[PDB]
Amino acid sequence: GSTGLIKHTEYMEFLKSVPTFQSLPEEILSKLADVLEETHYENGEYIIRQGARGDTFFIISKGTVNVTREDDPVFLRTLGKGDWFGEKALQGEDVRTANVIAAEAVTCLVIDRDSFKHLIGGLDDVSNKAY
Ligand SMILES: Nc1nc(=O)c2nc(Sc3ccc(Cl)cc3)n([C@@H]3O[C@@H]4COP(=O)(O)O[C@H]4[C@H]3O)c2[nH]1
Ligand code: NA
Repeated sequence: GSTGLIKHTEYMEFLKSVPTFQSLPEEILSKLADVLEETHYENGEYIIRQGARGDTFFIISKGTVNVTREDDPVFLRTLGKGDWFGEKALQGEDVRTANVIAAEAVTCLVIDRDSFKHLIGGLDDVSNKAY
C-alpha cells in the first residue's frame, strides 16, 4: 500500500497552505508530516483543558473549535482550518491556560513536545506571536 506516502504528501501540502509553516525547510516540513498524528473530535469534546499539564501542539485540518477560560466560562475566540493552538504550555510553565473545545466534527494534526521543540519550537510566528 501507498496510503502513508499519499497522506504524507497531503500533510505537507496542508502545512504549506498555512503561512506560519511556510518558512520551514522542505526537510523540516517532511519530518513534521512524519510525526504528527491525525486526531478526531466531535462537538463538545475538550481537546485541551485549562489547568492541565500540556505537552502537545495542535493544527486544525477540519472543523472549528472554541477557546474559553474560567471566570461561567469566558469565551475568547473560535478557530478553524489552518489555525493552531497549544503552544503556550510548551514554553516555560507547562500549564494549559485555556480550554479548547470542538464545536463540530474536528480533525487536528497533533505533535508532541519533543517534535515541536526539535522542528518548530523557534518560529517567531509560533513562539513570539502577540494575542
Ligand atoms: N490563554 C489564552 N488566551 C487566548 O486568548 C487564547 N486564544 C487561543 S487560540 C490562538 C492560538 C494562537 C494564536 Cl497566534 C492566537 C490564538 N489560545 C490558545 O488556547 C490554548 C490553550 O492551551 P495553551 O497551551 O495554554 O496555549 C493556548 C493558546 O494556544 C489562547 N490561550
Ligand atoms: Na508556558
